[PDB]
Amino acid sequence: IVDQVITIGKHVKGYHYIIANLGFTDGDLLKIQFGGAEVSGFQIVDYDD
Amino acid sequence: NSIQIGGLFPRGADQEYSAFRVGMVQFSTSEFRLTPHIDNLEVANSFAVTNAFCSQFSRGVYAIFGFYDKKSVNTITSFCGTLHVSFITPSFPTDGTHPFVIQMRPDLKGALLSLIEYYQWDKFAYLYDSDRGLSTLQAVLDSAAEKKWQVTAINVGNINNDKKDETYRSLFQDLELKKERRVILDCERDKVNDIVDQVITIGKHVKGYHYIIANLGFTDGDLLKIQFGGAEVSGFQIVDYDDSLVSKFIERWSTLEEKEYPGAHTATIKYTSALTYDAVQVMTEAFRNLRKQRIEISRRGNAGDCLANPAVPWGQGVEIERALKQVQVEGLSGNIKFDQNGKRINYTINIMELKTNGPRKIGYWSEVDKMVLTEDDTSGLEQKTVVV
Amino acid sequence: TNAFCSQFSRGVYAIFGFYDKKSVNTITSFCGTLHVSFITPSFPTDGTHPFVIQMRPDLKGALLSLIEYYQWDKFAYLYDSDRGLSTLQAVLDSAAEKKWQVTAINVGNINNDKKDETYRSLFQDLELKKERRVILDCERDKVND
Ligand SMILES: *[C@@H]1O[C@H](CO)[C@@H](O[C@@H]2O[C@H](CO)[C@@H](O[C@@H]3O[C@H](CO)[C@@H](O)[C@H](O[C@@H]4O[C@H](CO)[C@@H](O)[C@H](O)[C@@H]4O)[C@@H]3O)[C@H](O)[C@H]2NC(C)=O)[C@H](O)[C@H]1NC(C)=O
Repeated sequence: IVDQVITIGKHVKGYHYIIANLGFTDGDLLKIQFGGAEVSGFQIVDYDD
Repeated sequence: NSIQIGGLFPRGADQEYSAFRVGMVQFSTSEFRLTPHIDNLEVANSFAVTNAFCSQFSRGVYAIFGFYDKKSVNTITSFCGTLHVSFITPSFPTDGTHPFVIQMRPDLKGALLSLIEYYQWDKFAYLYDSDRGLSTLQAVLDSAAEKKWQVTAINVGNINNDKKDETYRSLFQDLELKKERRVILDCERDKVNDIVDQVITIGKHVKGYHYIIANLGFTDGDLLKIQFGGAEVSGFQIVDYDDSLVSKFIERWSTLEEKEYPGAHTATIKYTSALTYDAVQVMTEAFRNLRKQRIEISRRGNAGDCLANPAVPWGQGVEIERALKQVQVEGLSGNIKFDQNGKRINYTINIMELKTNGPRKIGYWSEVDKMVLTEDDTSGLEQKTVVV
Repeated sequence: TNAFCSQFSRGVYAIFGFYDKKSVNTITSFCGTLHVSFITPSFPTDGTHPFVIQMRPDLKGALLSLIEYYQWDKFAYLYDSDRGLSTLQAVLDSAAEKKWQVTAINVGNINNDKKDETYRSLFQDLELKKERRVILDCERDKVND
C-alpha cells in the first residue's frame, strides 16, 4: 500500500497515514520517510529495553 | 574482399556491441566482408585510447568505429585529422568543425530549444552532467540572453555514490528556494534513472512539476514509476519503435538468444546500440560505393608507427571519408545523411510526452521544421466548457 | 603526444610545459601511467590528478569571495571557451546557493574579422537588462580587446 501511495504521489505534505498494526518498525519506512506525510504507528517490541 | 576495420569499444558496452554484431551479420554481403578487430579498453584513459589507436593504425585498418569520453575527444580528433584515418562514432557530436569524424548521433540542442519555445518556459532549472559535454548548456546559456531566461544550472555530475542520497535531497531543497517546478535533466539514462528515483523519494513528481529528459533515450529508461505520479514528463526518442523497419528489426531482436548476445531479448533498444547498427550499415554502404566507383582502397601492409618525425598520412583515407559522408541510407534512427563536417543533417527526432497510458508520440522535430506533428488529441480531452 | 613520447624516449626526468583545452587529457593520462613528473603554470585541472604540479593557484574562490564582498545580485559573465569552464561552472553552482542572476555569454569563439560587430551586438544585447556589472573571464590578450 505504501508503494502504491508513493507511485501516485499521495505521500506528500498534508496526508496523514496511521498504520494500525504492531509492526511499525519492522517494515522499511525510509521510502515514505522523506515524502512529507506524517506517518504514525504502534510498536510492541521496544528495542530500547 | 575482406576489409579490415577497427572496433574500439568501452568495457561497459554490452547492447552496443550486440547491435554491432547484429549489423555485422545483417550487412555481410558476398561481394565483400568487413572483418572487425575489436579492442575493449577503458574509454576514459586517453593513453590507452592512444595505444589502441596506434595498434589499429599499425595493423592497417581502413576505418575505426568507436566511442569517446570528454578526455578522448581531442586525442581521437587530432589523431584522425593528421593521420587521415576514418572514424565513426555514435557518441555526442564534437563542438564546431572536425574532419575525419562521422558522428552518428544528431544534434539535440535545437530540439530542446524548440521544445522550450513550444512549452513557453521563462524560468526553469537545468541539472546538467559534466561528462555529457557542456555544448547544450552553452547553447541554452547563450539563448538565455537572446530571449532572456532565468535558468538555474546545477552540475549534478560530480557526486559520490556514498553521499548520493544526501546530495540530491540537498539539491532539490536548494531548488525549492525559487519554488522551481520546471526541470530539465541533461544526463545519461543510467543517471536519469537515479535522478527520477530521488525525485520519487522526495515526492516532487506530483501534479504541477514538469520534467524534460534531455537525451535521445526516453523510452530506454523505466518511466512507469513516474507514469502515475502526476508530473508531466517529456523527452526525446530517435529510435521510433512505430517504424515498420524498426518493428521488423525488433521482431528478430527479441527472438535472439540472451546468452550469446547480451541484452538483446528486450523489446526496447538503446539509441546508442541502434546508432551502432546504423553506423555499420553506413560503413557497408560506403565501401560498396567505393567498389561501385572503382576507387581501389589498399594498404598492402603498414606504413609504420603513428608517432613519427616526418608525418606520413596515407591519401586514400580521404576518399573513404568522402564515401562515408556521401552515403544516404535509411536505418533505425530514421534518415541518415552527413554533410562536409560529418554531422547528421535531415534527421527526425520524435518528441514524446508521458501520459497515463505510457509513452505517447506527441510530435516530431527536424533540422528545418520545429514542432510539427499535432497528432491525436489537439487539446480536446477533459475541458468542460459551459455555454452561457 | 609526439613531443611527449620523444622526450620520454630521450630520457627526461621531469617535463616542464604548457597545455590547452585539447591536450590536457593527453598529458595527464600519459604522465599518470608512465610515472613521469610534469610541471605546468597553466590553469589547474578540475579534481585530483597525480604526477601534475600546477603552479597557478585556484581563482574560483577569489572571484566568489569578491562577488560576496561587492554584494552583486545581477551581473553579466563574458567567459572564454579555451580558458576552461571551471570558473563558469563554479559561479553557476553558486548562483543557486547564494541566488544570483548571471548572464553568461561565450565570447571566446569569435572571429577577428567580425570582432567589432560581435562585441557591439553583445553589449547591445546586454543593455536589455541594463547590466552595469560585468565580469570578464578571458586572457589578457583578449581582455585588451
Ligand atoms: C533533407 O536532406 C537534404 C540533404 O541532407 C537537405 O538539403 C540540405 O539543405 C541544407 C540547408 O537547406 C544545406 O545546408 C547547407 O550546406 C551547404 C554545404 O553543403 C552550405 O551552404 C551550408 O553549410 C556550410 O558548411 C558548413 C556547415 O557547418 C559551414 O562551415 C559553412 O559556413 C556553411 O554553413 C548549409 O548548411 C545542405 O547542403 C543540403 N544538402 C544537400 C545535399 O544539398 C534538405 O534540406 C533536407 N530536407 C528536410 C525537409 O529535412
